[PDB]
Amino acid sequence: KAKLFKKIGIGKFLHSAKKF
Repeated sequence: KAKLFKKIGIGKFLHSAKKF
């Protein structure tokens, strides 16, 4: 089940993940 292709600004977001 994977339906969420509606965002492209998660790039820099993935960087905040490396911070936590």
